[PDB]
Amino acid sequence: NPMEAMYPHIFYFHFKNLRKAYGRNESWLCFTMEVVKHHSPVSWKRGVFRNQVDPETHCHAERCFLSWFCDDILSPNTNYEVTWYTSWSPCPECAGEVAEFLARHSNVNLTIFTARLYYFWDTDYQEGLRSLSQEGASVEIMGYKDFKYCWENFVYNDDEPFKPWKGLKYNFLFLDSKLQEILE
Amino acid sequence: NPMEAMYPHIFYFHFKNLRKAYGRNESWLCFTMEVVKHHSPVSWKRGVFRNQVDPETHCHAERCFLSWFCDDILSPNTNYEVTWYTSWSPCPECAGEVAEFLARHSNVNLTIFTARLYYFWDTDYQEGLRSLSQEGASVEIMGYKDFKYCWENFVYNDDEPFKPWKGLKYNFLFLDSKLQEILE
Amino acid sequence: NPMEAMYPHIFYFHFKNLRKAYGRNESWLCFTMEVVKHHSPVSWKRGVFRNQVDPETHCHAERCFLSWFCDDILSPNTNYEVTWYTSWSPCPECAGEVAEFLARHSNVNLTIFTARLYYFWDTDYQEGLRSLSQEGASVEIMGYKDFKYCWENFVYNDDEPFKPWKGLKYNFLFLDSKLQEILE
Amino acid sequence: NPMEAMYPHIFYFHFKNLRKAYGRNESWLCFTMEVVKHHSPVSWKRGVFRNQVDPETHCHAERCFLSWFCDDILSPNTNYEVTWYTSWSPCPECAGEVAEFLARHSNVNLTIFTARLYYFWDTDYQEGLRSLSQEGASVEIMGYKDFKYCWENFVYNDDEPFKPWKGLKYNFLFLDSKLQEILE
Amino acid sequence: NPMEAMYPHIFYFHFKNLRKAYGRNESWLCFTMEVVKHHSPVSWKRGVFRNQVDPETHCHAERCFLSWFCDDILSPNTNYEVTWYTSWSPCPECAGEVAEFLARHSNVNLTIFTARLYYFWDTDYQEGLRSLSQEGASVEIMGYKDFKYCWENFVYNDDEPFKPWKGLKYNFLFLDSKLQEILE
Amino acid sequence: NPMEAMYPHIFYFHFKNLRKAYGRNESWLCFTMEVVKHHSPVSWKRGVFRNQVDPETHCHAERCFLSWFCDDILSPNTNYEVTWYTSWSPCPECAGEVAEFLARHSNVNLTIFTARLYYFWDTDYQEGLRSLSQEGASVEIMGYKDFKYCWENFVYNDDEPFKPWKGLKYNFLFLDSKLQEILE
Amino acid sequence: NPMEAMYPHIFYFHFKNLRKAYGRNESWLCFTMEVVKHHSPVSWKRGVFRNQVDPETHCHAERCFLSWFCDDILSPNTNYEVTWYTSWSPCPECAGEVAEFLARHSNVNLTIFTARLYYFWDTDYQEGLRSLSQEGASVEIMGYKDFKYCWENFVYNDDEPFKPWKGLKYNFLFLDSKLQEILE
Amino acid sequence: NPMEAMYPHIFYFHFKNLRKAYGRNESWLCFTMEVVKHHSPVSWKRGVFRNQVDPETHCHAERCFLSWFCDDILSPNTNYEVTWYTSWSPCPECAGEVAEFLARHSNVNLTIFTARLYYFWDTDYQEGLRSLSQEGASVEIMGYKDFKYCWENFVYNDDEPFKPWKGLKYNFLFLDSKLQEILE
DNA sequence: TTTTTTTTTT
DNA sequence: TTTTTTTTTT
Ligand SMILES: [Zn+2]
Ligand SMILES: [Zn+2]
Ligand SMILES: [Zn+2]
Ligand SMILES: [Zn+2]
Repeated sequence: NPMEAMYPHIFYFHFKNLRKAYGRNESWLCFTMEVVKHHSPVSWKRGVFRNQVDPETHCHAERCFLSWFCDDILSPNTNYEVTWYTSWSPCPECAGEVAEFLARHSNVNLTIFTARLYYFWDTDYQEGLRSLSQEGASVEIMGYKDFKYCWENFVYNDDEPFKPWKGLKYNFLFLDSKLQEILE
Repeated sequence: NPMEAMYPHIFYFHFKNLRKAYGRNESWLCFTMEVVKHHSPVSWKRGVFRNQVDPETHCHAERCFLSWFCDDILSPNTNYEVTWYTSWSPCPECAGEVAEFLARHSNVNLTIFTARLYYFWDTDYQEGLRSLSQEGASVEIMGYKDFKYCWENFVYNDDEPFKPWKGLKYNFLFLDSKLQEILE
Repeated sequence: NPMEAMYPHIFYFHFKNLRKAYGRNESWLCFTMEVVKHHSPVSWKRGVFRNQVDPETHCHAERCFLSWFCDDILSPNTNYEVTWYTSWSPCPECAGEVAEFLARHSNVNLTIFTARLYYFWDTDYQEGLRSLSQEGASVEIMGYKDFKYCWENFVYNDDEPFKPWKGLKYNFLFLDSKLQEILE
Repeated sequence: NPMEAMYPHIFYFHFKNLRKAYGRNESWLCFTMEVVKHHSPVSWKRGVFRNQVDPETHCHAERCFLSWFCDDILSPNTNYEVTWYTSWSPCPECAGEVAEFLARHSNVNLTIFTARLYYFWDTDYQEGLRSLSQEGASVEIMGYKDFKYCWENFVYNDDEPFKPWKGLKYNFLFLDSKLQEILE
Repeated sequence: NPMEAMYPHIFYFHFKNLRKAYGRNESWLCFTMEVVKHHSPVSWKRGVFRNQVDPETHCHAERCFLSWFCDDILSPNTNYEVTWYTSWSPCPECAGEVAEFLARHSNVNLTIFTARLYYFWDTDYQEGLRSLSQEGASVEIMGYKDFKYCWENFVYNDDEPFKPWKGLKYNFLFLDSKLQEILE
Repeated sequence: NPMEAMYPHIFYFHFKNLRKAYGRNESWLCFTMEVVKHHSPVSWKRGVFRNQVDPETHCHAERCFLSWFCDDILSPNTNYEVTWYTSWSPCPECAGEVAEFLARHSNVNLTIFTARLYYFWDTDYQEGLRSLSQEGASVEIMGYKDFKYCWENFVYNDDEPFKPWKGLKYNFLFLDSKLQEILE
Repeated sequence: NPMEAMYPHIFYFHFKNLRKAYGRNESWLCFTMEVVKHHSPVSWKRGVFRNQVDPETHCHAERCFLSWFCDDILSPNTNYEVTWYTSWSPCPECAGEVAEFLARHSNVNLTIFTARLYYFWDTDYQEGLRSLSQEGASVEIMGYKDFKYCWENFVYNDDEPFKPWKGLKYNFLFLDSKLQEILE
Repeated sequence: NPMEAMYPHIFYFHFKNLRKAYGRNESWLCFTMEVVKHHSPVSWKRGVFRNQVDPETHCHAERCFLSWFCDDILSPNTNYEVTWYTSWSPCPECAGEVAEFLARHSNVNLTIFTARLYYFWDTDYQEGLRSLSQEGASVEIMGYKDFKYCWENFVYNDDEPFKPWKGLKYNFLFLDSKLQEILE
């Protein structure tokens, strides 16, 4: 960890936007970096993060990524532009913590695509999610478009084409509508 | 270790006999024993073995079966009918590590059925994979008939039809001829 | 430098206004001048500029045009009508490096038409790209009409129809709105 | 150099198997590495090599790759399995030189796919090509299958699907037949 | 006649608002009544009507509803809230046959929602379909909202989600404008 | 009747080769004629036949078609070449009766494709089916190929592409194998 | 004649919307009828008409169809709804003559799709084309959509998919724009 | 009649050896003669024959060649090497009409190569097509090699490569076996 | 995939 | 793409 590829099921079992469908007690994060040292080349970085369960360093993926990014990368005076493809979305208290990283780290920009939502009625979630988009970080909901790109590059697809499910395009509409309301 | 079966999704993945199958950082060993103490009912011994990548004993799944069958089982003066179903062909130091085993334990007869072959161009694999079928064992490629077997006895198929995958017979044949070239 | 035109294949590539357009490690600047010494025929000045990544002068294509137009051309007391067609939006230190130029050389009027925008989230780009159209210049996104122009005057099209590409108008619009957001 | 992606035309202008069609005075090589340190992880390496023209270090791609592989990589006691997708095939005297690298470097295995052939009547070519397959290195001719995989991974495709030409499947047949005769 | 509901498969078929929809040799009429005798509980009356093509009474589904509502129901001095859901727009001799009905039975208020329009170019349809909404009725095209209604109250949906079909809203809109052109 | 098109479900509910899957108490026949009057043009004829249930003229489709073909068509001295796409195959005693029509009617040739089989152990069926192929009439089993052509031309498809099911390609294999044995 | 299918080339040589591209001295018409006898079934009729060159009965397809429709069909009191897919459009004096047929024949409605235009500057053409749409007959320009349906049903396609050309989608735009101006 | 060659588009159409090839209401006969008067230079005679469907002589292309070769050519006491290339297999009354010809004109040797077979189930075709190759002629199916020949000698290919079509060899083989079954 | 394309249709 | 599928057809 961080591993660079989800096994075909790990993707389906944890990336299906099935709201009231109980079956996800963890969260996965897929990303793509973008290093830009003012007057120097531009390199890429991609991978996958899972929630930890060992003695220490719990982190719900979102956090686990911030750790990896701080003491490992985070180059002085250089810019960054990361993209996320989270599954069990920034948790009620995570979304807020992430929005405060982009705070004391202006050299980094972020774009977040998510499959589900830790409920759209929870206060903490409305807080951290609204405050996240206030710090300049576009938060959208994975549609058929995003699930394809996410399956083709972060899954040991064995060269198999993405196969959509019943409800995808719907739950997108419903998840997007209920987000565009909280993200007003 | 020794667990009794593999979940459905786990099987179809680590057992797909592909050439480009990238993502299998572990080999799986399945088996059916057949104990004949001569003066009792013919008993058996099923099971499955995931490999190892932890602190103690970094056994390549094949190495862990010998340790389990050496002291827990193996009754002096009793013929054994062992049948494997390895996903990842026997590794270099393992192909010989088993040939030396089969050598001393004459009462043990073996016949292996692999799904994929580990770098068939290499010598060290051909050395072991050769002297191995030269002992009394028999190395063979899993065809449709064999895979079917596993989906019935070594997986929690939940009473479900096999359903192969494009290029099973094709990959099978090519793998067989590439083996029969070496195995001589 | 200053070459007169781009080969067909070279144009369609470095000029495709895409969002994910990865592979453009150089910016291209096209232009049409219009010299009016007031008491003579209205002359012009065409051309194209590839950037630099060699030993001497690491000018970002935009920096090399100022050096070429500073001493070789530019006749004191003569209005200039400059029109660019940059593939890669003006870089941070260049957006301002040109605003300070346009400042002193009042007789020089400019209007830029970019194909793609260089990290619009960043501040340093918005600083320059703002004070630039605040000088007397005008930054704008290349639409279908503009691209067409180039394929006629800055490329060895060999007498051939334009033929856009999927997502030209779409990418165009989104890029325009993202610019009009900053440009204020 | 070695760069990691060919611009769309560089691919078409140099990878089209148009025998008597004069228009290729250079050669390109696309590859994929495969590091295997006995009991350690397995990393990948991909890129592109072009013929040099600078003062020294000429090399026709084939050679340029051997240089890069020697003093840079080539890890002691570790194995390697490279694959090539050459354009202007191993030159009359290169094919032979490559076959002699695989000689004093048994830890490395090779597979070569090519678009055209430096003529199939040239002695030196029959020598080096026959001697190349003698050192254990399968040399085949790119078909529609190979050109697709080669275009989708080594070309700034801008996410565009491979588009085949008139003669591809034919010249394959003719190039493969005239190779299976020399590679008897 | 009057049956209470349509099987799932039957609905999606005879109700697909298509332009080329060929194969509907029968019209279906669905309805919800709302009886208000003023001095009693507000009751209702559901139902569905298949047309006719048998020996006696060749009523076009619409003609059969009037016969059923004329003597079996219709209590003098009681307001009626009728709502139809015809698949096939009211036929020529039917559009007027209903306008003359609505005329005399003033206590009857109606509002129709059709799925498809029967040859809108013809006059005889426009004559009826005009004087019909000029009586107190109201002819309208079934949009997504209305179709949904039916899949809930007039079909044995077996507790299942609606799931429209490509070109529902598209065909809907075009049909609406083609109606609003006539209906004037 | 004979109608010229099956409603989408009538096709699925009656053309699915689900052996022990009880749910087909009737039979449907889809066909294509071919008139050839020695030295005259060549016209076509297509349609669909369902089993009758009225007072008289029962016939299980197979028969209903022979009736229609006798007193209606069957032109003297002219040839015919019909093709069938039957669902609930020639019944134990029908297959035989059909084989005896081709007897006293040599001017007619036949080709039969079927979805299921009225069991392959029934004597009468082995009789009539073996005797049917003896009279020159190729009897095969609908595969994915046949179901597509059969769905695209004999079903009010509303311009929708054929959508295959779970078991199709399998039951074909099993039905074809068990037929090639009886049709020895 | 009227034949019911164009040979693959006859379609390409005469249905390509290549304005100034000289190579069409004749005209072809593809159609689909629609009989509707008030309270009777609804039958279809399709075919192809070519310009005559024999001694008499010249007619430029458009006319040849009116002849066939008059003394042959044209049933009293019954309605009709025809559709055209003309190639060398209603000639300057034909378009007008067609518009006057729809005059003394109100029971017939028409929809015309065309590939090219007998020039959009010719008076007679502006007359007959404007007067044609005045008599209630929608005249549009074949796009990719129309050419597909037209190729799949009126051409001996040998089961081959429609293959579009260079300029189709463009000339449509240009032909549609220059028509929406005259059809104001 | 006798014309020297077929236009490109005409060939590929009437010569496509398909099973469902519907649309060929005419047969084409190609041929190469080889006159040997024994005491002169070996001359030849090329040509092509379209069938007939006009007032006088309704010859089926094959019947018209006999009339042309009976009086215009055919010099008593001179061996003839005739080779046909019929698109449509010899018709019933023609297969025998030629067998009776070959019978009397012994000095005439023939060998036919057909593209498609006319209703091979029929008897009258087998009668002729049998006694025909029993005379000294030889009926055979056009494979890839033969078709190629025609595209070189009987068509205005305008110096262009053959380019077969999907299912040429496949249809070829099946047609050959179906012929070899009869031809016995 | 629960309702509609983004410039010149290999 | 110059002639033919490799196990259970979202
Ligand atoms: Zn720089
Ligand atoms: Zn190890
Ligand atoms: Zn005739
Ligand atoms: Zn009626």
